Amino acid sequence: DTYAGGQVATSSNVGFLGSKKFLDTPFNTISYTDKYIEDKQAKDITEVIAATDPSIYTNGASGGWSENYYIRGYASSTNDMSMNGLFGITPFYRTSPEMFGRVEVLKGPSALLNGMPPAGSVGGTVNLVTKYAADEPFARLTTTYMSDAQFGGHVDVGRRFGENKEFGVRINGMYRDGDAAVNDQSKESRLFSLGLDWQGENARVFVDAYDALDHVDGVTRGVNVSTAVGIPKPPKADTLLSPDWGSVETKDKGAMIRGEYDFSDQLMAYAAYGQSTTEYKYNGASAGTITSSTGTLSSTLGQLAFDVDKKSADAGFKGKFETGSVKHQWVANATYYNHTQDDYGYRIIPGFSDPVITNIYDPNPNWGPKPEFTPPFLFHSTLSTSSFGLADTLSFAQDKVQLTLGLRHQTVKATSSVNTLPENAKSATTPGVALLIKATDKISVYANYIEGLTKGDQAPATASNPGEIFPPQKTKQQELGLKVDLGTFAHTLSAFEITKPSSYLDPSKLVNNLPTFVSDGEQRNRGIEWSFFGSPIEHVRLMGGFTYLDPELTKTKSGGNDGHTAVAVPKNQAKLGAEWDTQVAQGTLTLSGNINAVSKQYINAENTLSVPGRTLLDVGARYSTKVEDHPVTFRANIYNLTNKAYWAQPQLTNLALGAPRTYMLSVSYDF
Amino acid sequence: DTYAGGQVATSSNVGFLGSKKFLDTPFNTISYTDKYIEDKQAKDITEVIAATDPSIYTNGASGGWSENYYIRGYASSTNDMSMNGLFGITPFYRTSPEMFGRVEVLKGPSALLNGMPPAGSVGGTVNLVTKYAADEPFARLTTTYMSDAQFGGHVDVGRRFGENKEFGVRINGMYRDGDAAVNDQSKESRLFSLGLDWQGENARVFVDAYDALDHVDGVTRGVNVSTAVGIPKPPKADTLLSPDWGSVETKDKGAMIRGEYDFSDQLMAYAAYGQSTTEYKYNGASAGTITSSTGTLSSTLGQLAFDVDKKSADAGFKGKFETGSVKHQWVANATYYNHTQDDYGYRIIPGFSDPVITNIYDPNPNWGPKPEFTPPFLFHSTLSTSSFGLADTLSFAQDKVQLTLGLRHQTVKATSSVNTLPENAKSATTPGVALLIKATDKISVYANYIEGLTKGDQAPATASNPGEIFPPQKTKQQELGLKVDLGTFAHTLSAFEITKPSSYLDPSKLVNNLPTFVSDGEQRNRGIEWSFFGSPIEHVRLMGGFTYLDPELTKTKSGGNDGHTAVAVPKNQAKLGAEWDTQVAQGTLTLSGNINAVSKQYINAENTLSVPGRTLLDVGARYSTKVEDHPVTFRANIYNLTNKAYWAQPQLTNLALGAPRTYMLSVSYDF
Amino acid sequence: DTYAGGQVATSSNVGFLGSKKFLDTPFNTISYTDKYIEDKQAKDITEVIAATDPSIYTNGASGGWSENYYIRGYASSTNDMSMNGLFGITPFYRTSPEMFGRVEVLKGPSALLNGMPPAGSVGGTVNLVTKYAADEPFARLTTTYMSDAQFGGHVDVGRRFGENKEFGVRINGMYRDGDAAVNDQSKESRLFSLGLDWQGENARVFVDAYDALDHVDGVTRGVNVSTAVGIPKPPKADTLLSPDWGSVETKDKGAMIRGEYDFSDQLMAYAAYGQSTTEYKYNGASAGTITSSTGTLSSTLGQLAFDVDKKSADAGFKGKFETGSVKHQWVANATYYNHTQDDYGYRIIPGFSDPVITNIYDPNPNWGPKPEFTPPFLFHSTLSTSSFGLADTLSFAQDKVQLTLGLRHQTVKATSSVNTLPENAKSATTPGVALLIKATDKISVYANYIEGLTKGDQAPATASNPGEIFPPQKTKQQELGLKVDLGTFAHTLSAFEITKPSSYLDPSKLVNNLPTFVSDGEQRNRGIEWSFFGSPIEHVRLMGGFTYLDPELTKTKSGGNDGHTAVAVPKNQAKLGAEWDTQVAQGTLTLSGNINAVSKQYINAENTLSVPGRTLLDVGARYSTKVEDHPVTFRANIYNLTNKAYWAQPQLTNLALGAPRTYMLSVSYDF
Repeated sequence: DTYAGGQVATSSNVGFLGSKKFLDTPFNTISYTDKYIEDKQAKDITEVIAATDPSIYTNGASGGWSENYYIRGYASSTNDMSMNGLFGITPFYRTSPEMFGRVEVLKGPSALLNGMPPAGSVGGTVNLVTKYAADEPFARLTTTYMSDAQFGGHVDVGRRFGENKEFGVRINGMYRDGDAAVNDQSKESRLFSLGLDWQGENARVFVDAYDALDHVDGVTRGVNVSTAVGIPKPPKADTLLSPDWGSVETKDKGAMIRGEYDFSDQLMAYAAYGQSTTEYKYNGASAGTITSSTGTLSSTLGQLAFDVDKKSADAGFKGKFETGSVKHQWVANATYYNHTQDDYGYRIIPGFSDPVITNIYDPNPNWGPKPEFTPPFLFHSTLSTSSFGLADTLSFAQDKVQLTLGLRHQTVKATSSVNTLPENAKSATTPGVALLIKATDKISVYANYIEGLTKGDQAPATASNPGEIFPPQKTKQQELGLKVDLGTFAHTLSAFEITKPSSYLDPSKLVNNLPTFVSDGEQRNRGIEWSFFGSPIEHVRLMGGFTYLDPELTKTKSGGNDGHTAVAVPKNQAKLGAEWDTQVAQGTLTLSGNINAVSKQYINAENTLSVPGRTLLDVGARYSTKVEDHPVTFRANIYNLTNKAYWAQPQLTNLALGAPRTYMLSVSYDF
Repeated sequence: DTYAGGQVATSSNVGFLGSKKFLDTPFNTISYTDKYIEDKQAKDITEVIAATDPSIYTNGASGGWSENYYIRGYASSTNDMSMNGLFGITPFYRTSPEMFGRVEVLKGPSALLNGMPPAGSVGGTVNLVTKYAADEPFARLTTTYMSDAQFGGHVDVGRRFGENKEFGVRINGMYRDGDAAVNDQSKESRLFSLGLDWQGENARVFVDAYDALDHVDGVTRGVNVSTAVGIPKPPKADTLLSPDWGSVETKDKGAMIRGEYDFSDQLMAYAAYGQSTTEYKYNGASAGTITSSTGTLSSTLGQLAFDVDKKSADAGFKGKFETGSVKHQWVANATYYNHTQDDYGYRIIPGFSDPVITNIYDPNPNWGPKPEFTPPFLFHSTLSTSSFGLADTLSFAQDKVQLTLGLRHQTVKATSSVNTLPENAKSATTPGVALLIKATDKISVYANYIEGLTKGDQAPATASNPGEIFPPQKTKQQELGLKVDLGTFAHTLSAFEITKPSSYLDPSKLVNNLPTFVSDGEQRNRGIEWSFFGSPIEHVRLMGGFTYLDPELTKTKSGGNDGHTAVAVPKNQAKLGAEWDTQVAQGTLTLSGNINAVSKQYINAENTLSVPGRTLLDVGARYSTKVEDHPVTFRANIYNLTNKAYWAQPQLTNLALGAPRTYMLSVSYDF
Repeated sequence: DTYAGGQVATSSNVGFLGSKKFLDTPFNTISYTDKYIEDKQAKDITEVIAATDPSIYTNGASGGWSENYYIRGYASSTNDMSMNGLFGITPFYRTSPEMFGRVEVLKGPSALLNGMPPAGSVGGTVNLVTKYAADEPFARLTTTYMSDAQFGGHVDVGRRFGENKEFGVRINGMYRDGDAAVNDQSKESRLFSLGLDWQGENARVFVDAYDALDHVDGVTRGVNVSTAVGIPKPPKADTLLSPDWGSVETKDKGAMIRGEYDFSDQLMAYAAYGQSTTEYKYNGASAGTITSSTGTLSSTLGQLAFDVDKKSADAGFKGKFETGSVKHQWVANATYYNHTQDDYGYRIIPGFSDPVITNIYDPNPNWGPKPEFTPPFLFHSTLSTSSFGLADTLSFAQDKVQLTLGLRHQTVKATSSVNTLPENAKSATTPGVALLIKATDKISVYANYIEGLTKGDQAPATASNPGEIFPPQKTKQQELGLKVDLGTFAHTLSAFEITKPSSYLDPSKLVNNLPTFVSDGEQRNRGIEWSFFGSPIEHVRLMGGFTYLDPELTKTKSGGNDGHTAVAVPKNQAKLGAEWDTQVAQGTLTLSGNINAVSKQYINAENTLSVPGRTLLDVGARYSTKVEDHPVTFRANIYNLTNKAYWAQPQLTNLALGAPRTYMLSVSYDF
């Protein structure tokens, strides 16, 4: 199932259409292997999916309170990742990748395929495929270092049981802690995971469970800027511009079960259920504001905690039949997601309401005393979603022409203990259509129309349409593409247009002489993408590509920012990762390099503040051998080799510094 | 005509004496190949000629408004380079070397050979030999990167035409743009060149034309220091100490034609004609001054633009005959150069006359707003030069003794539309003599006497001799040397004394109670040079040397600085470039290193300010292979790999920082 | 005598017990070869012994006025090294290792074996074994570079003479000079050494002499901190926090002779005599004090010079006898050491009495003018020590059980020309016992009890017991260990407890209503050490280990700091140095890496100030080949490759910055 090079897989999960090969998939998809994850020494999902993919963008900060990435120029929430196709299971804000065999990306919205995930983001879907036991007993220990002083280890063990190895047990354990590459920042991660499976004659069961901890001392919050003051030059890249005493901690625990039942070679049922809990806590700056061009920083302090309990389910049937010369491959499913949440916080900490005044260039800032962590209860909230979907792929000529049609009906309801307005469920129906034509055994041409959904907002009691809750809001994509598999090297070329609506109270629009809450806002992202992966020549691997994006705010409240460029994202990206192997003694030496080049980004929707493009370099070396026939692999990587200091836009604040030059070492041994 | 290693050629153009071999040339000469240029990833001529040559010195700044180098301890102006032996064609201030097959240096003055080039510099002559089409059709594409974010490409394509391939067309095109290695500095270069030739039975014609752009944003101008304040420690090497908004742009366009006609095997005529235009624009600091030992910098702003139209010609006869046992090879020529120029500028920019105050160590200097570029017309100027030269080389004893004798008459006139003083042409006659003895077929001993000319200065209205224009001023060299070609490795050892006059207003010589303008000043440069090139053992290349230079101010105004050491140049240099090849899979891996070690330099003629010596290291790797039988070469270079911060003296200001650690990558493919 | 890998030897000198093998030595011992020394490009003894040994700690500053290291958590003075077993010969404060064949370490105190060395330090003994002529004539030249601009060379030549090569001459000469890796620091070293030997039938003579110079401009003195102000973040690693004009120079000259006479195979005599002189001069800061969290530094200036003339001797007998099945090997000796010293200095320099005020973060501090060096004579002083010792090693059960017993009687007297208090000799008697069991041919278990001695302090005139001189003070060790020699790889596991007394004025213990001077203080170091060396698989070398140390202040003045952790030393260390060889062309390429990880250290005995742990990385490459059958080796090393900035505790002041990233190159050629 692995492509030449061993770092990319040949198939991925296409939502409820299930597993499909590269040349059969009328969507821009990529699937990274666990070998790739270990080769990058990836510490989070971003470090897997953003490194070579020009359609993914991260601000690249070290030690933030979550991962942050865009796909096709739109936010793709960490909340919205799937685990083996099921949403609401994965860690809330950051995921260390040790428990995954594959990390899959499907670019653009996918409501027909996947329904509406909990945060309603539309950029793309990240699907994490868990590890299960291979046939041969397996035990691998890996030790890790990351500068300045973060040490860790990871154990991965598998074995199968029973007369026909019908049972599997796969366990991963990981711990790392210590000072990171940013001053006064330390990063602690912990994971324990279990992947269990039973393979029956007609039936199969897969069970996954994990317990995770993510903790950052000296967490990065980022800083705000104004047009009056402007953006000063970035301090050196290892500067921490949030309180040294600030910290974030997230505990995630999840479990899921999937069953499959083969009625025949033409019909199968499946059911999946899962639950997870998240406990988040944050004590630190709510925002730092740069109040002078000389680097004065005024930081207000805040505290936040929330606890959320999630449950999710997805069940259905898949079948196939041939009528005349036409093959039908169909799927029908029903999905459910529910969460209950409690929020706690201080906007103003009692006794700590004065801002802390520092300077961003000070080598020795005084962040003052740490406020005790005691945020009071604010409100209880719930979210409930359900869907049911149907799709059919009609094919002829041995699958060389494939037309997919489907619909999904989606419902959503939200509640909050402090909302006084009506709370009602709302629904929408979302279609999709895709066409794929195989020009040759190597070339597929495809097109799709598909939507993304986002929970509707609620009009205030003051509106002409008072208290109206909008139905799920449709993001719309059209895409045309071309895929070429030359054998050991593969290309994808695609062009897309995606429109995403937004809602606001508009006093320019009266009904009954009252302001109307409208869904009249729009962002439109047009893009063209050329990407590639594999081995173009023997002993060489290349992954990367080029994108041009036009992310336009086409319609904004009062028209003030109409035609402006969306914030945060660059219009242009070029990424290339290369590896070259040489046989030396009794093993393989690999040298690697990465270049990541982006153009400028706007910091505000007025487009009066921006930060420039930047190009980052990475280099690495790997040595793979056997010691007494035991596989051993040594890895060394330097990220941000030039130690470029740059501003980029995180969530919730205007700017954060990009990660500094970072050294990583690992050694693995197979018992 | 390539020496072992492929990086140095075995002959060069010895002004109007034409092409001569290494062991037949009674001057210290070196010629670099286009292979060497590509191997260094040279971006300008300095990066070719300074890297390994201990008789050439550069201050080594990144993104200056021109190149800056000394030869034998005297300035050698960028204005004074020749193209295929003709002056006034090459780019005015910086030349990217993609259109040249050779870059040739002749060390020391050469007025007999070359006449007086436009800026009257005397250190040495740099001759750029253009590319013409080889017999086999040729196409090479190269992609380039230079840190942080400069990307570019270069196409080189040649083909010959006609039944006997008597016509050739060679085209180069190059573009690169983006952030350089210095903070807030970006470099843009563009070149399009055409090399055309026709080879007849008794005649030959060569045509060359190019269009070039050089543009730097965040141009480095340098800073001034005083004895009262002193020289502070250098900021980190990637600091820009000129306005971040400052920029320079030079557009150069040139064309030349050379024709030769063979009357017989004993007589030939030749003629060369060319023209060029330069359009220069600068908006930035005119100088920074360090006004405190805390690092306070006061930067006055200025603007300059000039447009210059140049024409140039060189025509003559060459012949040979024998008288008894003596062979004669003689040449007679006439040369002409004319330019017209318009200057525009502000010494004091309206609204920007106050200097911008920063600190050299600040990470966030405030350079203020960028002034609009509207410099008014100042004056029209012209420069005209002409010469008539004669030389004969007499050969005795089967060409083992070669005596060259010659003289040249040189005229020069300058005008300015705002000069009120008389304008008159002035002339001088400059002789030369050189003797070469071939001790063996491998060993040559040589001596020369030769001069360099510089336009005479004009006495100011305040002098006893007001408005007097001095004739062209004679720099005088005597040299003794030894050359040894061992086969695949060669040595040169030479010793020289060069005296250069200077003119000034002298209050110690009163005539009618007024100071007299005199041509009494002198600098005397004495030196010893040992250098070498080639392959001293299999799979190794080695090029470099050692120099000692004693650049003394022997006569100065009022005797105040008599016996002091000249500014800017080091007394000691040691340079070594090494390469080592080894077979790796199906290709050749080359590892390279360079060291460049110099001693201290004085910053003022009083010798009360100095900067220390520094040692710079470079490393590189190259991999040459084939992909489907197409030659491919990968190149990686790190210059200033330790990222040493150092001051050195540029033109017009006292100090500028040396270039920081800089990464360069390239990939070439032959079609 | 060399272990697998060539970097460690299989035996070492165990004080007067003489040469013993690894598995026969009931002490934790290691001996490094001259090959290891050249492989590290070690510039001093610290760079040999601390790199991989987790029981040795250095603060790691560049260009201090001496080396500074701890063994088993106690100071081990540079003054206390032996040369071929003799104390008082080696350079006083820093030793460049070019003249040594072996650098041996014995961990923990060793008074029975070694007596009391001149500074009375107890952490361990470093024994430097000089080079003598091998049988085959030898001549090696090595050139060196160290960043930024330090160049040097080293010649090593040997030849033997006489019909049976019974005479040997071995000469080393080394010079290096230039700018080092710290800002405004330059390092000059010089050495000339001679090793002569005569091998007779029943007698042998060895003579050694050397003349050395160590000079640092921009010497690092370190800085003081208070609890009121605290420890600010370290400036960048290449910062010099002492005067740029400050300098230190030490000249050391030494010579020794050793003679042996074999009366029979059961009895031998030996005698060793030596002398040395040291001339020390220091002009610079006496201390800098950090007086604000903004980085304000107040430096007082001082001058010190001292001259010391040393003489030393060690003579005895060794023999063997048997009592039944028990073999006896015994030794008896007498030792002597005397020095005379003159001290000169200013505590307050006339004209320079005001402190110099700088800031630690200033890139351009103003250190003011350099005071002339004229320190006046202060006082004459002397130190005299003598001992007599006896030991027997009883070997039972075919040498599988080896019991060593002995005692030594030690005397010491000090004088000073400005002391008015009484001056009297004092004595002590010190036992030692060690047991070694060879469990197999590969495995040894051992235990020891042994002491270290330090000259007693003298009670001040203010005490109840004024002028009382305490006898030599007993440091006491118990140790248990395990050694395993697997063949080409070896392990040591040891545990120790060492108590060291200290003396102070106790205000709680009144005699005649006055405080009493007592020898009641104690530090107790408990530790566990796991270390290893050799070649665990072909083409790989690995050296390093892990230690846990508990250095507790068990008894302190007034009980104030009882139970606190001792200053300066970390509780945890992990070190690993690895090398990997592969054939490239006609030679061997070695890649090397080192990691050095330590935990936090306390800065004061109150344990209210500390500095964090740090982890340092080093890398290197070596290429060994032949050119025309002459051995040539190229070496490249980068130390502190991440350029980590850290504080650690030097001698006499609270803090000093660790050495920055440092580049080293060398090339050797064998004639």
